[PDB]
Amino acid sequence: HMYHIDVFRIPCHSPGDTSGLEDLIETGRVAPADIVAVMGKTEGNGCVNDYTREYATAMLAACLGRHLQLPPHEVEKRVAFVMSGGTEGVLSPHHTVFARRPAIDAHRPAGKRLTLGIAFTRDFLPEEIGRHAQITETAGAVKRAMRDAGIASIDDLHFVQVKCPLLTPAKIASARSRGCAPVTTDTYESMGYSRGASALGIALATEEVPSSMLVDESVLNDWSLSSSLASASAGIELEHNVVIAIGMSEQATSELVIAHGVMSDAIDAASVRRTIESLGIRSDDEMDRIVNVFAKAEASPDGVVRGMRHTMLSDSDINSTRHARAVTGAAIASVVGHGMVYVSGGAEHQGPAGGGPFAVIARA
Amino acid sequence: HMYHIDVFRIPCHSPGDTSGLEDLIETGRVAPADIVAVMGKTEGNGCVNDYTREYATAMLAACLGRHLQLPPHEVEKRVAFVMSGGTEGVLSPHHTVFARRPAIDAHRPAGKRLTLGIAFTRDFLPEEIGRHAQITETAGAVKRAMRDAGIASIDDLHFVQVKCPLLTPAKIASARSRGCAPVTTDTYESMGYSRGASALGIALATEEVPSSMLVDESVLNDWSLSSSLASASAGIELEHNVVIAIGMSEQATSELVIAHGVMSDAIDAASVRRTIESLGIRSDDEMDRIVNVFAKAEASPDGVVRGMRHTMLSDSDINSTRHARAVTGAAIASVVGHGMVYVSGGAEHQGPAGGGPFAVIARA
Amino acid sequence: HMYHIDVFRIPCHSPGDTSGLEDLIETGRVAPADIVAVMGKTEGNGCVNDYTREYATAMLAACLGRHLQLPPHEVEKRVAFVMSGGTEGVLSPHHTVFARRPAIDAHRPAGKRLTLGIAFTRDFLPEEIGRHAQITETAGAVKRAMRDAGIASIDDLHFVQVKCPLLTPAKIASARSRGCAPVTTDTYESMGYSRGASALGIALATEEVPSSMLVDESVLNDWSLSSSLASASAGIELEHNVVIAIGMSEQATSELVIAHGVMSDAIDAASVRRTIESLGIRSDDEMDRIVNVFAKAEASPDGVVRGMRHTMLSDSDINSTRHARAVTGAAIASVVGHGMVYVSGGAEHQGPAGGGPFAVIARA
Amino acid sequence: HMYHIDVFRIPCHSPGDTSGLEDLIETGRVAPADIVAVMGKTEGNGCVNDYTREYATAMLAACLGRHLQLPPHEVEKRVAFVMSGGTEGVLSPHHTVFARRPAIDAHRPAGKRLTLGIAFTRDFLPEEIGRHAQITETAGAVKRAMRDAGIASIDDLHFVQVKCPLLTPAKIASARSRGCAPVTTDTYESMGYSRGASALGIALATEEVPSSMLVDESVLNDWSLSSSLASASAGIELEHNVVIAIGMSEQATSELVIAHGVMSDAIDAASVRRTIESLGIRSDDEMDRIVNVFAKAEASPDGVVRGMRHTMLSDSDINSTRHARAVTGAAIASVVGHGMVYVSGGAEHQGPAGGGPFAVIARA
Ligand SMILES: [Mg+2]
Ligand SMILES: [Mg+2]
Ligand SMILES: [Mg+2]
Ligand SMILES: [Mg+2]
Repeated sequence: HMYHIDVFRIPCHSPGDTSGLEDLIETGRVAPADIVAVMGKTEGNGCVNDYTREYATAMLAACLGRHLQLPPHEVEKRVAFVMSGGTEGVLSPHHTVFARRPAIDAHRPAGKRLTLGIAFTRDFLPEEIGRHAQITETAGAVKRAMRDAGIASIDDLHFVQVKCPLLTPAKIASARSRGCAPVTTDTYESMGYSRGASALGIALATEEVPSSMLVDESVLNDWSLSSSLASASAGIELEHNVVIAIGMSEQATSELVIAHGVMSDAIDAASVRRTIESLGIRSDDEMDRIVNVFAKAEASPDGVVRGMRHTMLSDSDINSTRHARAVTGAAIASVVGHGMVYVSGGAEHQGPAGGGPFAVIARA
Repeated sequence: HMYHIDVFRIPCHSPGDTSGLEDLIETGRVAPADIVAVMGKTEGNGCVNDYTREYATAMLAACLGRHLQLPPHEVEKRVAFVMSGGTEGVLSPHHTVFARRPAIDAHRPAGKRLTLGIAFTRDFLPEEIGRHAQITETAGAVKRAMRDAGIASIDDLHFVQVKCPLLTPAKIASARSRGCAPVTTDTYESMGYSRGASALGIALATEEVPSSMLVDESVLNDWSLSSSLASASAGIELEHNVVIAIGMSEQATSELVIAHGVMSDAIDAASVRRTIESLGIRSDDEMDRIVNVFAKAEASPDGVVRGMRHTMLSDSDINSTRHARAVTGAAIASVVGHGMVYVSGGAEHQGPAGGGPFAVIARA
Repeated sequence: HMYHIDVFRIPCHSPGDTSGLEDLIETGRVAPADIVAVMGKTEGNGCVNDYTREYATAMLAACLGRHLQLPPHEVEKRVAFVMSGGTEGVLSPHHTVFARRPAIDAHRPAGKRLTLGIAFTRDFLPEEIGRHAQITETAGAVKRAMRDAGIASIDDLHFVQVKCPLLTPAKIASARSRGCAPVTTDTYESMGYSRGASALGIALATEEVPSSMLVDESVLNDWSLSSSLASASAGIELEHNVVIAIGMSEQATSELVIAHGVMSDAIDAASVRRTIESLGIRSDDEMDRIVNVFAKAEASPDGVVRGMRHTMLSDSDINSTRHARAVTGAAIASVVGHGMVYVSGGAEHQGPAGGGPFAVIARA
Repeated sequence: HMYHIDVFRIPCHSPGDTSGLEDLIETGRVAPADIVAVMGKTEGNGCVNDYTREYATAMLAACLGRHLQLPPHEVEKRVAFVMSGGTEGVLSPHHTVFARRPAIDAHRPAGKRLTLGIAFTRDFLPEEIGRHAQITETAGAVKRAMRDAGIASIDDLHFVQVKCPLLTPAKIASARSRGCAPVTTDTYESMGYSRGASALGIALATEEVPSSMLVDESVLNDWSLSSSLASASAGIELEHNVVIAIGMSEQATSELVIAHGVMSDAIDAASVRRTIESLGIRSDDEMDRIVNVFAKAEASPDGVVRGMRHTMLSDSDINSTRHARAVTGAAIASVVGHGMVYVSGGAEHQGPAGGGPFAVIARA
């Protein structure tokens, strides 16, 4: 488990656009067989009926499938695809492509460097979403991803991305047909339950929350339970959980590092600046050292931001995660200089209530 | 309890428009002091952040307050205001004004005529919404309204309209502060719980459902529990339930009658036609005998309509009640010839699952 | 130009679902090489940022590309793909697959039978959308499609479907870079201009409107100019026009016929019934003879439906075409018994203002 | 023209909430008769069908009408009501109340202080919206407001707020009935034309743009024409323009000052910080000296922000002004510490294209 990790941020002109990926392959900057993960922001609504996520995955998988002579559905078992919908405000649609090669023999860099690992859970029954089985299967996968990454301790883990399912009327009906009530009958609400249970699974694996407290009733109820490393995104496009663990290793030769922090609320640009500063990026001209920023955002569940009422949870036209992405995307863009950053909404049990974890990948 | 009921359908050019009501008063067609209820369709989204409902009520109450020399808030205790938001598709914003006078001392033939009565519940605590207290307080109010209407038996009851509250983040927080979790933390979902509990309250009062089955867990879970007379509408503009009971009486002298039926699903125009036909209205040129139609509509919770998948419960841009109003508004309009009809979304425990009750008021 | 046409309506569980098409191929009901057109309803918003249309096309093209050993982009030059987004209310997502074979030698059926032909225009410059070039290139394509169909006269033409482009900010900027103002700077409005110019192109080819009147200024301004056969759908997924001409021929051996009519407004179910009746379908049990219904719907541009104000053109949350599809989908569903029908919004110069053309394909 | 201006920022729990205003009156902090303007942020969609703006005005006017013994409609001729809808992201609904008294007869130091003046135009015909008449009538009103404010020169003018009308289907039909086509047939687009023409009117009055260039065709086409002081907001609730001119005067005794600047784009928090700094506010604990911030925001019409594509003008679910308010609200909140600030969307001819003017009122 000694690797060289490459990370590329590539613009997308639309959800099905693979021209940027093709360019990386054609110019020899990446080998198709080395790609281990793709984290995307796609311009659908990021909620239940967002098929831009599935479409992006389909086109990426087809693209790599051609180069590898594999069917797309096989590529999806090989590569961790995490498509986060919703690019509101200044958020600019893009992919972050992660490639993994054996570590360079020429030993060795001056400190720890970027490493990455992936894992998958089994498919979940509808009645398991938002509940114990999702928590525990996720925890297992997180540990597997950490091992796959060669991450020696929790101190060297900086970001855990999870893609998770949601409920549809068909799945709700299937659940009821077996005499099992699902966690909710509202499809939008189901996304929060899925994200939350997945995030608690991360907290379990990382020992940030003791196992004793992770009863079904705690999901979306107990705000004090969280992982400071967790980034969960729900979608209609899958029935299982996909896990990407990102961290640092002595054995890695990557020309990249990662640092993480937590935004105390949706407008906490100060925390983002502090983390960027910690990576030695201390002027606006040094911002180009950042490969990407990955952040969680949410509508504060108490209905207020720094003492002032917000409307994000009472707005029946625009769902709360859409508002939250718009806000945090803008806050982060005001720091780094543009909106081509990964911002994902719904931060249930991810960082503080009303806040969320974030990570920054930068040139070493 | 011997009345003459007048019913007027008046167009609104916007939510605050009282010009039509003023015209009825100025031309002597109605006396302000005789008005007992107003049922409106207002052109907000009909969901959580729809303030067109409150605005319409405020302007109507101010209008009548001037004529009666009362403060608006006093008028609201005197008159049952039920503002149902959401006028999608061909739905045309309007008010239906109900006026009550002592029965007229003159000959009328054999045959029952339109009667109406109103009632109010106490304010509900946030934690009571969607639960036992809402069910039982509603049941009490329904019986009071029936008595107020002079409705002798359940057979002579044709429509029970209820306006009910919903949850906001502030109310959810208040509930939690007393150690009582609310029925849901999703503000949109709370509207369904409120409507559903209120409708079961109606079912209790009318003996359509036995009291034994009305446990909290049955709300939104047990589809087989319903009232065939119930029409419930949730709103941000009130903390209590408002009840209007509409029916028929031998002692009433109204030049109007009412009949009711049930739509088996959102496109069951056939049932609406059958009820209209039962009132002696057969041809298209006899449709002008209808004063108004009042109908409940909903997205079929099994996710299908007559065997075909629908998207109304998986659409994160347009909420299910907006879709349902559009559909049933169109179905009804295709029969009666226009969209100036009362169609209200979310028919939890109101008629069949996926369907809803409706009533027709017509010239005698 | 003597054909046998097969038409299949197949449900979709999501935009990328090709399982139904595969089933038709696997059971020998259709040969991949015989498929000439697919008309789909996909569950995106049907407006500017609907990528469900492109996704559906991509997956269908990939599916057929495998069977034909062709790249998907080649399949799109061979098969006319028309994906109409927006499945509001009871509208059920589906594809209608059209296959064409040489006429059966066993001559010959008792009257004219279903025939079909296709054509494509060149790509349009952004500044050509909504204008003369789009009108005239469309007219050319319509005549080519009619010839391809073996349609002898205009009397035997029953439906002309066109898929057309729209404007994005990038296209608007490109136009301005050449010193040419586009027809509009509003991306949503551009869809109506594209549909309208395309529809007038149809009217030109069919001689329903004289060429003298088709100046640029008439597009979206002169309501009296229209085609009673035209069905136009705009989308982000293409830069050219795709044309499908559907009609009747003596030379065709298809076990199918087509009839067309016009809805005078969005709730004119009566006209739909009349056309269905003309095909010998005269009871509810005979409705299963209908393969599909294809209809245009729109928000009445005068702001009223049968004398009553509507809100479809003043609603900033839900665009007018979404409302219109919900309404007409419901009206038609109330007749045929379900919502798995092709209903497309925005009927500029298509039938009467506020109305639209429709066609019914039924078993002979 | 020698005044003392008081400015109060008061939270609103809903659009009709006047409890905060009542509190200011009851505690003697403001006299009802001294109120000259109210600028509000209301939680409707801020677009065409937002009646929260009218509702807020109605309730404020009714509140003050009671204290002044005037009918509400008379209060609206006395007080400049500017209600800007749309409070997306962290934007917190509130009113800013402006009161004017004769200059206080006491010592104050050297240095200009806050002054304010108001004006109204005549009602506009639908066909005048977005055109010459709106431009020139606005210019007249701006000069009148400046005079009313006692603003000696353009150098002492810091903010010009204008409320302006929009088009509805009824108004479009009325225009066409007189043979005058309106500037657009899209109701949403009409808001931009109204704002733009109004802003150019401000530019005319302030000599930032020469009269020669202000032809009808320049509206929304020529991005190089703008006012750096203009803040225009369109609404359904009025048919005329309302003007508030805010500036500085030697003759004013207000315990307040104002400064203005321009955001180069929607995420230009740096410019906001610079202006705040110029008022002697440097640290986070000095931010409480700011009474309010008033800012214009818009979706960059070239479709990019700092070189990266944005989706705000291609999003058919969420209109561009909603996105823009969310973004700039967040950017500003990240500086001042909360979202209870006036942010208004659609900055056509207001500051740079993609940017907008802003002003800050702070304690002297
Ligand atoms: Mg959180
Ligand atoms: Mg029901
Ligand atoms: Mg038409
Ligand atoms: Mg600007």
